[PDB]
Amino acid sequence: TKLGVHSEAGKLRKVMVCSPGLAHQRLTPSNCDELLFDDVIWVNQAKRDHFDFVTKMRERGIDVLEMHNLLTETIQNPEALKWILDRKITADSVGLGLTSELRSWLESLEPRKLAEYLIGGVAADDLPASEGANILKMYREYLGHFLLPPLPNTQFTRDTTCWIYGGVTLNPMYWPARRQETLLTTAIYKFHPEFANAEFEIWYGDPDKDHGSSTLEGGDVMPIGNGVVLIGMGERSSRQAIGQVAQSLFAKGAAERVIVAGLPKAAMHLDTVFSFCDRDLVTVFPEVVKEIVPFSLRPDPSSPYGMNIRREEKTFLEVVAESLGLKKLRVVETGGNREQWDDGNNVVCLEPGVVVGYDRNTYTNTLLRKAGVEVITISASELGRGRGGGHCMTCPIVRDPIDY
Amino acid sequence: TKLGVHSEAGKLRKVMVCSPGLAHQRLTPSNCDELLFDDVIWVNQAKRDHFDFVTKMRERGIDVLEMHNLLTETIQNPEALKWILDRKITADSVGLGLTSELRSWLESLEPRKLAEYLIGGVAADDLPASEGANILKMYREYLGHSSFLLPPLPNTQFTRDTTCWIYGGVTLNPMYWPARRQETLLTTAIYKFHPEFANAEFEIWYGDPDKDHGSSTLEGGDVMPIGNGVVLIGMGERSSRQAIGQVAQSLFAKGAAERVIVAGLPKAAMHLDTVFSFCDRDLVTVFPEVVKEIVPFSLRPDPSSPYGMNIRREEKTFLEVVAESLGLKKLRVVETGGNSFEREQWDDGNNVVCLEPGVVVGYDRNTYTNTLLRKAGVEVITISASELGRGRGGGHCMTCPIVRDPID
Amino acid sequence: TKLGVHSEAGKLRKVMVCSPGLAHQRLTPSNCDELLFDDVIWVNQAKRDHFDFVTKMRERGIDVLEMHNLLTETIQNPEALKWILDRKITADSVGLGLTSELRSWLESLEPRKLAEYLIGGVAADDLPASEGANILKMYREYLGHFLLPPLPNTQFTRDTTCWIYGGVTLNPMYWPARRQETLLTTAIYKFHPEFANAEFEIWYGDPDKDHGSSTLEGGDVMPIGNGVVLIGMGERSSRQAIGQVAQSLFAKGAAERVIVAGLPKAAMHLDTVFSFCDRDLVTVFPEVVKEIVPFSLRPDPSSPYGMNIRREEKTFLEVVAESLGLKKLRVVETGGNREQWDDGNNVVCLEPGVVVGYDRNTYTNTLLRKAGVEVITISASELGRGRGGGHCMTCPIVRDPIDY
Amino acid sequence: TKLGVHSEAGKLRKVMVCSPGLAHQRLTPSNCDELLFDDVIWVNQAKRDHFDFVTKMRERGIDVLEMHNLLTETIQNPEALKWILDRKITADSVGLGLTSELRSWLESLEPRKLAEYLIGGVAADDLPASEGANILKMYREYLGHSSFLLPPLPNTQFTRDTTCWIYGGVTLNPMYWPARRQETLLTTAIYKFHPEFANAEFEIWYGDPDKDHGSSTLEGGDVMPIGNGVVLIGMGERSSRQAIGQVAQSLFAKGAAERVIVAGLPKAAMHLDTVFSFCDRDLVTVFPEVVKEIVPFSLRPDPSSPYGMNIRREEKTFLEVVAESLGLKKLRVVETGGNSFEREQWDDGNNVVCLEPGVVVGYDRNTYTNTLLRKAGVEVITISASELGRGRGGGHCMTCPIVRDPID
Repeated sequence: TKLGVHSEAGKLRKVMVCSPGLAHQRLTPSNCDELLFDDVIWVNQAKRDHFDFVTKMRERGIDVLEMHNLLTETIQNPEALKWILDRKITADSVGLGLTSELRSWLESLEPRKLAEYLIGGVAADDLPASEGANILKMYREYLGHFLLPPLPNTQFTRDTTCWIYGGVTLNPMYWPARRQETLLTTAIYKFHPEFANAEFEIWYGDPDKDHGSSTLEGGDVMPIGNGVVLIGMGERSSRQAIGQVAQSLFAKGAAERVIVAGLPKAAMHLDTVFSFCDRDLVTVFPEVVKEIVPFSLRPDPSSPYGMNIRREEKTFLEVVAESLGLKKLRVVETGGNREQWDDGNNVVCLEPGVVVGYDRNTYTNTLLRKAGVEVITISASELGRGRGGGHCMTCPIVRDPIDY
Repeated sequence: TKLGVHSEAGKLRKVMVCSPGLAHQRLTPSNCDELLFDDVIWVNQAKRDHFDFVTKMRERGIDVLEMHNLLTETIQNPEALKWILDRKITADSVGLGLTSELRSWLESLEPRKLAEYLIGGVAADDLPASEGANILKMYREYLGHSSFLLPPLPNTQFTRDTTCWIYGGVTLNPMYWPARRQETLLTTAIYKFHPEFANAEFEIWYGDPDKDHGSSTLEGGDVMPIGNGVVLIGMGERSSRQAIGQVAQSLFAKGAAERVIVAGLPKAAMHLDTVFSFCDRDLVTVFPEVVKEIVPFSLRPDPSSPYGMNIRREEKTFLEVVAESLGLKKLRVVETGGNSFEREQWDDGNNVVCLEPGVVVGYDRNTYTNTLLRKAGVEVITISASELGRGRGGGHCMTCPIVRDPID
Repeated sequence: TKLGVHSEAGKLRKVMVCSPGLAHQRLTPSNCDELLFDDVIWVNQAKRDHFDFVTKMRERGIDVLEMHNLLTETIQNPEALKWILDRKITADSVGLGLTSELRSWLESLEPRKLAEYLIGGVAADDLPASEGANILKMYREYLGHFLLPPLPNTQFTRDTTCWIYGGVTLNPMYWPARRQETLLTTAIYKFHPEFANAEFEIWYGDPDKDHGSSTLEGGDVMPIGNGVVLIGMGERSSRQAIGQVAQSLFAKGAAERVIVAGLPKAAMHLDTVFSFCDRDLVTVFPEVVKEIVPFSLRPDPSSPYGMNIRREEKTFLEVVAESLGLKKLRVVETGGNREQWDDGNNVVCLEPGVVVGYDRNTYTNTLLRKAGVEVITISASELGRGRGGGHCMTCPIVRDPIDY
Repeated sequence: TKLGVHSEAGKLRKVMVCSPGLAHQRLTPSNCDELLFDDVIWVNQAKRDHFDFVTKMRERGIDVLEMHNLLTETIQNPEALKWILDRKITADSVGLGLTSELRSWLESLEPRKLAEYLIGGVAADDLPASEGANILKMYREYLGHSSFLLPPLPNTQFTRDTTCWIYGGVTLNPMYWPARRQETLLTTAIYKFHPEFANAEFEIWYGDPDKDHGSSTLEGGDVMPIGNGVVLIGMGERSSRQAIGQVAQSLFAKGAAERVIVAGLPKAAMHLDTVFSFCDRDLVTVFPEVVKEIVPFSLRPDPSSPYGMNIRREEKTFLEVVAESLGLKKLRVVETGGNSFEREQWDDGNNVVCLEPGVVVGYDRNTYTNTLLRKAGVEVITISASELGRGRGGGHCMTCPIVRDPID
């Protein structure tokens, strides 16, 4: 069937993931912050753990797309490579004296190796002996100063693109360095076979424009069903983006309502404090969720900009309940800073009441089980060494609707 | 005389500064960091000190242009306002439901008031009452969201940051923080439509507000046309190799320079003018800790190269290199800053701005360095640092030389 | 009359202050944090500003005691010097190979110079040529590593000792390095003429004991009158200290009630968010004060520990109002992160409606004036370059009561 | 055999470790920092890995003492419990209105449970209901105050920190953070009343829980009795000259050492064992960046001195000095850590604990360093670092050698 995500809990048929790899190999305690990644991880173990995650979904018949594979195949079309390289390798990003050598060398590589470098970055050392490479090597040695920076956050495929019903967003990331990730995913959606001939809409976003203060991040976006879309507004998703995203969905009739979850204020996305596990069940970080201010945004013909907004009176949990035609949501609280502390938010639902979470979250997983949910677990030693879990590491593409 | 800056110590004939103002009135201990500014300052007092600074240069014959004055004049030209608002007010910057009412209110303001708002930002409260404006207030009240439709630009006070005149050409610098590009947009509008500039002859070496410069960044404090065909450019956290190379290549292309000395700063973000400053023909202040570690690189034009230049690491200290580049046996050097060290109190006397050889404007508080500067032969005019130097300020950061005579 | 502080707004007759000096001269951007001081200041200007502050109170007949003078005179009694030096110079603080030279040299100095070193610290460089001094000089040069550390916070005389009615507390400071300040002030209260023969009680504290988790800081303590004492409980004043302080005051009948202002949670003392200006007027940082939880602590004969505690129902501002027999307090709000922002809290009251504040706080000072208060101002360029104002820089010793 | 540690690589005969436990169950992202611990760990898994660590040493004949076991045994002695509670429960530490009920509840517990609480802390909730306990809950609820009557001591896991056996004598270290002195109090109680110790012969070189040590601080990770009469002691943010001098003077007074090499760490707090570790007679791991900058100082006893010792800065590298002090031409060296640098992934293999010459216990994750250690001749037994090494851990920090044979 047609590409599209119709809820948070419906049967998952196709999802995109990206395994840890070269990017993470380039991590050092000293370059972590600038690479916008929490810490250094045991790469090979992380790979085995991500593989076990991938294997567990596949064994239940889910089609799991891995970003490195998709990129490797996209890149085999001369036009797609050209499209990425034209944007990725310029004087402004690489430098005058390196664009030509860097591109010639990249272009000579085998498909899979080239894809690993596009995601894992390129160091002066990878280049064949050259003056340019040499000057860079000097700045590193003499000044402590990558031609192409590694993109360790690709592992979190939820961040950069969002499938909302019969369409996708190409999210204008908060940190400029992360726009490199949205660039490669866009190349995939543009040129790859799984996408090029498939019907779907591009609701918002474009790697070729600036967006300025308009920013959107995957963790904040959820098409919950019933023509509704939840979008968290906080440190990473701005009102400027959300409005344009809503106007676009409305203009095409793709949605009836967009519920803006206003987060109070440490950057956090909606999915790190709120997640679905079943038709009427959710985990929650009580501390934030009870302070969320819900705003309803609806299509309005008598308005210049074509929509109107209303702050909702009830709590966010009541607003979401009613929007799904539910009397109330069953809620499992987690996080908070009872053997020990744990934060079981951010699990990824495979189908109603079937979830994948982390092994460490024993208390919370026990509550989810007691609440009727089957919890499949994977190791978090390296994958969840910092932020995000299953939800963060998956980008749903085809997920069936649920109901009223 | 033709626009252009030909040294660091020559006679300053014309300069741009910008007085602290509405932008600073909006500072708060909690929005400080996000507005890239060190701390809340007493604005009315800052203004009085800024005016004393301006008055002390003007009194000496120097033409001193106030950015607020220039901008108020500029925006009286309809095409220039439009050019500015087309780029500053959009659905991406302001939101779909605020663009028209905000643009209409601005265009209905008196020139002076309009210019104060362009530099000082616009809060939801400043608009005439309305639906769109009420929701922003609600975001600020119920969520604690910043209420600025148009963010304030308190850093405008440091006119040195966004544009550098290098020998009769200027650079419209691509700042490190995207927010600060809003300053360059306004300074560029002035250089473009204002009488003092639109009709003058000069080159635009590098830069452009309509383009995204990616990883190519350049900040004023790092640029120094020391003369004798040479240009010093610091390379550290704020000025990247990617920018420096294109600036040089552009300068070489028109023969405006013979050499670019890349001052390689090791590693807290700091510009060259923050640890190194000229006071006279052969005299400089220095923060030893950083300077003794700067790695120098000579960048010269070279026809036998695909990209037109060559680069050579220098084996002698950065100080010996600057010396040799200016035809001197040795630079006289005054040490300052230290965070450790002989003397009554710690102080940092770097960043004075030179008015003429041996005449400098400095801060009243740096009593030690100021007297070591006097003993070394310099007349030091002082201004109050209580508010202006409440952080990384300095007379050098607060001035953008437009016309400065050469030396020798 | 007898030493003692009977309110926050009564006529101030005797106060102790301490001018900026050698301690501040030893400040560098790199040693500020470890010296527990906010920033480097223009010492000579700070001195002129502190002098202008001192002069303004004296001109209104207030007896202003300056710590350097008191110390200089105390130190002229052989027994007082010995008492301080025995505690200040030990193997554990100075090192085995330096105690003897350091003490001999200090002991040879003239009274005033010796007092300046006891407060301003001693550097290896001040010592006469020696091997010891030399090894220290080596560690500084070769390793970036003061014999006696400077005490730049002495300028804030309110921090270390508190006069509560007919007695004083010798506060067990939070940061161990600051206990050096309480040591010198205790020597003054013990041996100096102004204190040695004066009648007063030592309610709590002792520089010769440990106190562990018991900590108290001046900014949190206020004897407001009517037998009541307000004591803020937050990051710097602990329940362990407050209880012992209350039990002592009760045991001597020095107070009828102690109102614990419970501060929510960046360390803050009560006086930085709450201050008196007149019999019924106070400035306030609304953000904190409205969240303060008031607890009343009273003498109770039927209890093992001799007191009982009750959380109060009403706001803290209503609780304080009633405890003074006032219908309500008039309140001037300030701070908050209207030309510009300012935080006018922490002014020091000289008499009802007569206050000393900082020149920069124009908005707030204007409100205080409109509220009937005469505001004398001093420069804050260096004195209030960071925390505290007039209140923080004064330690009241004799202040008359006010009324019902 | 007599208690005492005579080298870093000799055969380990007896060691103390402490398993993660209740203390860690109380960790939270917001109380982490205040409890001086890097992050929240999965406690049950940490315990399983700790046990694998313990089991791997025991299986080799090593007597491994578990601090929880030792403490449970100790407190069965009435005089030892009293000694401990007299010092741990007071009006200053717990508050006037909680001392008696808290002391009574503790004394009513079963030994094992009591010991878990002494190391793991006590929350208001653990007490039988009462007035005093309810007010603490109220402080925690209405004010967000920590609810710990007795703070937890998650750092107990690093038995290396609080006490060092140096040649048949031990140091009861005065920690940098006052909170951590509560660990030393408990370890001292064990060394004092426990059978394995009360009756053994050994010296107490330095330290004492009943005294305030002012600015004199010493941390385990900095101490290393490398043998041949020599002792290495790192001097940086955690071990001060004031302590080091008295430790040396005490060692010299009884002739337990001929020399103390002060390893001067430049300048993030770090102990010597964190950047430098022995693996064999002549082999050490090293974090170059720090090691190449350590300034060595030799401290020898000297009768012609008022304070009994002399100090001399060494002109050769710290590595050449350690070499010469052990009768070697050169130490074989394996580099690790770097935060920059040739190899598949970054790792830091410092802090392995040696069981015998060339036999070491390390972490599974440090694959690069581990194989460079094997190529250099070392058998590397590995344990899981997911929870235990979730920060500054390491096998060396997790062991407090009691009996270790000399080498040569």
